[PDB]
Amino acid sequence: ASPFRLASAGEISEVQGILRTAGLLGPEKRIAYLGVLDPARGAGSEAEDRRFRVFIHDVSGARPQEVTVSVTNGTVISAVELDTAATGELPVLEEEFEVVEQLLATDERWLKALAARNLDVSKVRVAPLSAGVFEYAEERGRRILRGLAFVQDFPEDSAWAHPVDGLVAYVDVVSKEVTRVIDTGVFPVPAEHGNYTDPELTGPLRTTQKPISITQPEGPSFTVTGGNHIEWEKWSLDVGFDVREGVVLHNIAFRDGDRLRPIINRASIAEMVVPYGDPSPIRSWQNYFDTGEYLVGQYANSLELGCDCLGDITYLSPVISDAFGNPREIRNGICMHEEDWGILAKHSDLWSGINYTRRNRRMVISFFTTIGNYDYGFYWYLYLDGTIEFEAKATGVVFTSAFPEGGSDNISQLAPGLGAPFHQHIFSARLDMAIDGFTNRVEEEDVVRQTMGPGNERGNAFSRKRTVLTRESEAVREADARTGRTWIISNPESKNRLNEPVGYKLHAHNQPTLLADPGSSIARRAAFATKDLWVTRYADDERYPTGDFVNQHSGGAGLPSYIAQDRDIDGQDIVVWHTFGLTHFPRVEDWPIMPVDTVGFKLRPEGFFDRSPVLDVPAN
Amino acid sequence: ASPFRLASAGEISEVQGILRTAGLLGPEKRIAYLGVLDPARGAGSEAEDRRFRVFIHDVSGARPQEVTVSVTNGTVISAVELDTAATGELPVLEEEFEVVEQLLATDERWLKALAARNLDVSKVRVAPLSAGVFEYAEERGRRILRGLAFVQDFPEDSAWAHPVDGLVAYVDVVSKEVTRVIDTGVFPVPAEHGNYTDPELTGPLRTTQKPISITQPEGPSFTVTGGNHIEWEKWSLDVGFDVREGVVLHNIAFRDGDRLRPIINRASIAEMVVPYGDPSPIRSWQNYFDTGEYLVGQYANSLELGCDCLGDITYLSPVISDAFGNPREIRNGICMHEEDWGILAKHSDLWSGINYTRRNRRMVISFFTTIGNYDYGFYWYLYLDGTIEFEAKATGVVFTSAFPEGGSDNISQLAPGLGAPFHQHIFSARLDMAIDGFTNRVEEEDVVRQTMGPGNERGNAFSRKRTVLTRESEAVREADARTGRTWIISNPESKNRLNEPVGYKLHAHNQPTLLADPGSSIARRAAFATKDLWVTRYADDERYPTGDFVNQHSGGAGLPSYIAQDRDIDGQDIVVWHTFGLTHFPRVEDWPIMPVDTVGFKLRPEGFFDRSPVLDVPAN
Ligand SMILES: O=CCc1ccccc1
Ligand SMILES: O=CCc1ccccc1
Ligand SMILES: [Cu+2]
Ligand SMILES: [Cu+2]
Ligand code: NA
Ligand code: NA
Ligand code: NA
Ligand code: NA
Repeated sequence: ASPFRLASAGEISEVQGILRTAGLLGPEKRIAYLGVLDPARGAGSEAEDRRFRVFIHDVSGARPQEVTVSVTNGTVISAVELDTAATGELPVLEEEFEVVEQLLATDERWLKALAARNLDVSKVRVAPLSAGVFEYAEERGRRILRGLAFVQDFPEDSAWAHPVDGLVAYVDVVSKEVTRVIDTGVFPVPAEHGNYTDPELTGPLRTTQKPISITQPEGPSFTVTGGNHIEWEKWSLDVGFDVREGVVLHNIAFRDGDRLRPIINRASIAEMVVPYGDPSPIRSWQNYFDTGEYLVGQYANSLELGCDCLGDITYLSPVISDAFGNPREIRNGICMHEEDWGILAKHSDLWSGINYTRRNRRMVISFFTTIGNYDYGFYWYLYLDGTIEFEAKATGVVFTSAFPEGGSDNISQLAPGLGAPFHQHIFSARLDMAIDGFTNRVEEEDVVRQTMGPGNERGNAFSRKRTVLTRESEAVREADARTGRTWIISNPESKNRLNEPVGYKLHAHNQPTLLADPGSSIARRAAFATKDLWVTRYADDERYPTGDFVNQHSGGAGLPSYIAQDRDIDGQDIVVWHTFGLTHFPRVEDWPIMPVDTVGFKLRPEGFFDRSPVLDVPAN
Repeated sequence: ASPFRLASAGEISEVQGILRTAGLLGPEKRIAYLGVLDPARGAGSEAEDRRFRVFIHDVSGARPQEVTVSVTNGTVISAVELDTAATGELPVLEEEFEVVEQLLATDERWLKALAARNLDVSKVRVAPLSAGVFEYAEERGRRILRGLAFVQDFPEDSAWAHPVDGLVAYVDVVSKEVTRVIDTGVFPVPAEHGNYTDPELTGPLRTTQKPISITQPEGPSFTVTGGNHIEWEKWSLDVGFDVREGVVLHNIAFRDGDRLRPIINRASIAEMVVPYGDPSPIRSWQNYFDTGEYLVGQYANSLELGCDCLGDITYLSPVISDAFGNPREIRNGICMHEEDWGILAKHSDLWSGINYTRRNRRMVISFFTTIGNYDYGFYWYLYLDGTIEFEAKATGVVFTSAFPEGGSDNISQLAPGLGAPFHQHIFSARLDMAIDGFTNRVEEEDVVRQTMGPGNERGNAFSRKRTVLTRESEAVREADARTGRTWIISNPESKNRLNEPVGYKLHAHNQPTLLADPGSSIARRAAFATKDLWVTRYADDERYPTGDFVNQHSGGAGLPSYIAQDRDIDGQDIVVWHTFGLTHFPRVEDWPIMPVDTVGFKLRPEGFFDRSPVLDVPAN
């Protein structure tokens, strides 16, 4: 009955039938994106209308289309032809991954470059990399991928250990033309293998690890109803799944006595970008938006009990569309479980004689995605004390190059002749806030140092200041770790028992933002990544910080266009966009497969409750 | 046999006998500190000599003494009389906690102040707070404590809910004189109770939490030999305990193939300070050094299985001295266990078809201490991949005041009439480094942004720079989150297979350092806390960042005095001192007992290994 339920196989099959009957899904068509639309604001009309948004690619060169369909009524709501030179290309199709390698294998320039290196074409894998927008006028309005080559010595070899540097090609995947092959010189192909399951490399496996057994003999503390509605330790929320964003959290609320109090209306990772800092023309164009260009949800892993998720696990298996509109289940794509989280509160009092200890726990909602060499785990955490936390776990295989003789200021050496270019991993969290309702505002809070003098004669005082962000043009903010800068989202019309507005405080990790020159192509296309915090006024069509069509879009779409409207955000329906990321100088220990590194953010209640919300937790 | 073994009851009883026979432990004497000395550098002589350092207080006014004794030989090595006006007072004695309240209860000025407030003297608890050094010339060379009052309505009442503001007293605990009583005006005593075990405040306890069972059916993966030597998943270390510092880690090393490779010679939290930012004369002197003034190890809790430590726990029960030289066991004062820590590494490869997942785990060594209203957990973590992490968990009850009518820039309101002054919690980690041996150096690493132009035509390049710290005068460093600043400790004489110096990278949380005016008394006494990182040349007697006698010391001791020697630290035996802390603006949710908040730091290998060190972890 819930409008926030996961898409079903039957819904997707109906979408397929509707599109087919409307003449929109002929043999030349491919679905590049399909997802359910959220209910519009003011859905208190009980009018169930399940709508789906579809991007339809055409492999014959005809214009792609954006289509909205109602599965409830069986109708096409709207269908628009896209001019991709203007608004951007559609996301990369899984079936195009192989097309780049296949087209290059018959190109005489490519074969000549491989022949000079004595590389057998049958052993050469080509990574299908997004193109961006640079100096090549012939690419405007064409669907381009760029290819970088890696050697596989045998079918189970890790090709990443064998980059073919000095060589890059550009391909038009619709007309099936290789537009350019650039060969800047012969680099030795690094010869050491990177096969992390080869006993020669691992040595004998440890026999010293004894099992850790995590069980719940009475089952878990959370309940799941209607497929995707979670209730856990006063929390309530709906777990959604979208092929672009992955796991999406809806209607996060906390039951405080008799009242269900909303906190966040929608939480998602709405974009991520990996920019490379190597100035070599072989890679200086390389910036991939895993979310906006490739769609991280379609590459979600099936998670194995005992390996990926340990404990008493409840799974969800989301359904997505394939390129022809058939429903495809991602079996066990989402893990949900609770975890012990150490001490919650503790005090032994010298005067009352009372000794008190309580344990903490968290609810975990997670999925793992794989796009080429990189793998990421996305983790949402809910804690007993009202804290909400997100954490990204980055692992997989670092993207490699040759390591030049005489060194490099922009590449680290991992193995003889093997390099790893510097890069960043930058995420955008989109938090459609609803602190006790939709009337919200953001304050920036800084520590204030005070000078010794009158009223502060011993020079010990310090304070803080809060600055209300009142319009979008002043709501683009940067971090300041040295002044302890945080941001508070509050509801000025909802007060705690001390007559102060209820609020939540956002704690950032204060990692560096986008390092590229502000005049660069990537700074224009990933403008969101140049600042730590953006606040916009909610609007139905403002979904992604980069715009709807990221692939080969020339720049400026998304957040910089939204905030130009300079809307009132002081006590309004607002959305917080938080940029956070890792800056990766690869280390030898990252090779041949990288141990997890993490980054994230958290929100803690700030006068939201009238006292500690975990006084009613029992003593274990 | 190990020189790093925990002190035994028999050793402490021998110390007592030696001191007694030497005439040093008469009825007027109290042991204020007793601890075992670490072996001197170059202990490869196998000459076992267990030495103990003792601070001896005299309750009759005679000069205190510092004494070093050899329990192996049964001799006093040295005994020095202390001039406390010059070098500082001895740490606070547990038995002085009650003396402040008892002395005030017979002082006519104190009784007059309580009578005006209609407070029964039998219900008034007095916190025994360290005095610091301010404007009062009569305090120099006297042992002073300052008292702040709290009402207990009944024996099990939380007195912290009932601060008596506007009133402070100073007491000489040796001459037993109340030197000053300051009454700045009547504030209402806040009336709401803060009894977090009262059903009226908690409401009915949750019945929704189902058990989480963590067991190890084959026992834990670590071994303990010689009482305190740990081996776990290639890690080796000794767990020490000192009454001032608490848990101390010695000889941290990692078995890399056939070689035991040292990493850290000694790791400890060598000081912590809690400065208050309230300019009221009632509290503007308030700064307590829990480690240096009160000794956090003597207040370690006995940790309960299933409540404080969950899982298959191995306990240590350290032995300390009481004030008369009798050994006292802290039963179950240290928890040790391993914990699952999620995914270690994961990759599903599109070209090789290999799907690979490994799980992480960490070894946990922890203790919990309670000093008055505050409780802290100290956690050391060792991870499979070579990471070392420290985390402090702060909980307990916030220190309270009245909340003034008309508000405050330096106090937050927690309940009607009840305030909580702003403050910080700042720690100093002392890391006596031994990266592959004692020839170490520190580099500061900053991200380097590059301008678009020749050699960087697309404006994407970024780099990093490393600055070697060569002498102590240039080794006082501050954080810079915006440039991704970290510090690398390396061994220039020990190289990995790529011919690069092996190293470890220190990752700070980049929280604000000491906020007080640089001209203040606390900035002089806690100078370590004004900067994020200090590097000194190792010396036997340079143990604490604040000096040996912190209580009522006038300032400048410790790190600022050490670095004035301007010693060579480029490829030498060096010690890293890292300042890190929390800045606490108390929130309503911190009351009446505070949920845990955390802060810490970590060190990750940086080309220490020749590849990932966890390739030999099995597949679970
Ligand atoms: O993460 C997207 C870039 C990519 C895609 C496929 C193979 C290698 C790299
Ligand atoms: O943490 C040391 C300060 C303190 C000591 C005893 C009671 C309250 C506060
Ligand atoms: Cu990376
Ligand atoms: Cu605090
Ligand atoms: Na355009
Ligand atoms: Na909103
Ligand atoms: Na002095
Ligand atoms: Na050292």
